[PDB]
Amino acid sequence: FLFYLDIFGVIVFALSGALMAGRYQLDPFGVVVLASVTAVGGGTIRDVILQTPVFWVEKPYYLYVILATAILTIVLIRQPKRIPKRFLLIADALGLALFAVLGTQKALYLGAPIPVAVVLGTITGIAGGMIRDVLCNVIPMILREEIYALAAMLGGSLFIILHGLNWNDTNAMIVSISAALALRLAAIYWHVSLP
Amino acid sequence: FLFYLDIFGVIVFALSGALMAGRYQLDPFGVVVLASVTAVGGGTIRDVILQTPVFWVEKPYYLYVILATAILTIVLIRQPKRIPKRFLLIADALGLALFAVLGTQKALYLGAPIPVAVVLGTITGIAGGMIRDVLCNVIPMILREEIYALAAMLGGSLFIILHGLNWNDTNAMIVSISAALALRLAAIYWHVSLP
Amino acid sequence: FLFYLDIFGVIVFALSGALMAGRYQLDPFGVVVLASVTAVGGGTIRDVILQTPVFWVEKPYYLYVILATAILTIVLIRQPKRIPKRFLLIADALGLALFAVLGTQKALYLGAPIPVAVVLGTITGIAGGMIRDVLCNVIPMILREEIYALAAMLGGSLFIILHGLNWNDTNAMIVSISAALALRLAAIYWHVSLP
Repeated sequence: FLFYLDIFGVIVFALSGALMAGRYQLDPFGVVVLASVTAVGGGTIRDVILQTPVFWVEKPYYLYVILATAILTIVLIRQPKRIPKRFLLIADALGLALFAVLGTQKALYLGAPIPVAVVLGTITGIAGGMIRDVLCNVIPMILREEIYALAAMLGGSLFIILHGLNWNDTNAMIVSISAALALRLAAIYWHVSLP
Repeated sequence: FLFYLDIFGVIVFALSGALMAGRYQLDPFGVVVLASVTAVGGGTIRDVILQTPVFWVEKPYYLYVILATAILTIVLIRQPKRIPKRFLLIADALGLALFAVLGTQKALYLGAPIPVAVVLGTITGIAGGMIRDVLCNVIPMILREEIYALAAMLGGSLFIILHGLNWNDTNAMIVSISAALALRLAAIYWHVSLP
Repeated sequence: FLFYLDIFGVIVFALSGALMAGRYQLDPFGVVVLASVTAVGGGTIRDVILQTPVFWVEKPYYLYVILATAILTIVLIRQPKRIPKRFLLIADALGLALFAVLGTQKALYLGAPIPVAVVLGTITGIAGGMIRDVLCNVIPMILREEIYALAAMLGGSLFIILHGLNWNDTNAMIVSISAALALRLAAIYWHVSLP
């Protein structure tokens, strides 16, 4: 289960970085770099702060997952410059809800306290997109009007509450990922903003 | 003593990040993120390079300190968009002088050599503001005309000299923080620049 | 041999950062900061991810090497604002080819797998320039039309192939650095781009 959620979150963040590079008409190598930065960005910061081995260093198959996602994005998509902005936000939304819960879960079971685990979950979910946006000189997600970081904090905090209610990790994460994803997708499809 | 200087430097850097978010009319969650990035930014890089536990991971009360400073900045201040720029510089100035000395002191007593300890002190003082400025697409402090990094290098180097003269840490840091703060505040109140 | 290649790559990356600061007419302290960020940027990320001591923390003479390169750039060059852009690219090109091979070699002999070692080599070669470019609000190298990251991936991958063919490290790195440097210099002197 966890094995499949990590790969899916990595493919998803690599897809958002690969699409972002397609807007700039970059060559395939620039696409792989921008896709790799978004895929591992939040995870590397999370593992380093936790003093634990980095996930793609400990398991090199993540790198082949990123390269495969970037290469498929290059060949399967004709004109990436005219790609709609909704597909980029939906991509960043999936990895945001996933890694916000997985990051909190991984930190909690590594000994991190409750508030530290939630913070490390939000870092895993938003840091990869923040580095991607500053490299392309684009306004980061947290500075836009739509709800963003609230969805990340919601996923990690809901996992802690369900974990405290003695739910198993599988049911606690599924509800936490769905609640974080529903709030972010609603803020994208309906442009919901907070004052 | 050290316990109170760390909290004050964290409140101060969190205040500068919270005020910066107020200029962009961000929601409370975007304010907490930008305040947290500035508060822990330099400290996290310092502890990671030192291969020591991160301060807010080892002591979660720093996170509650950041959240309390960010929330108070949201409710106690009416219109943050029209806030004067002097209060932002004074905020960044306090955390700059504090963490430049505390970072050097923490590194030196963890086994870091003299030049490494001073470099780690300047990193602790300026890195948090650098990440805050690039996220908001604002020119970083080091690229502006007023004296900035010199005040950081001055605080850490003065601590080493006073420590070599067999001053206790309390008196060595108080003079080092004041000398670094006086130079930066003078460069803000009188716009002093270096050719 | 390795001792001389590390110093040369550090001097070279510190030179590119010092020249970049000269365009903005920064004071000497802002020059040292920007030169230090470019010199250690890729190396610090490489060592941190590898859970190994940072090179300039373990050996403080790198810091004196950076400060000496930055100071010499300040005094030996009259007008740095009118410095040609070719000298900046050639500077970043030398450190790119060097650290892409040295980073892969250092990671491989520290236990990192083949794909992890190559990724860590490319990170060591491009991360320092990426941080330098975003601080100055300049378009990063990977977003430009000329060949860049391909030269970094080429140096690290060629080292692995020659290492697999039972070449000693000295001959494997010399060919790997030259092949990566020739591709990048050709893309600078002739403005070669990839579609």
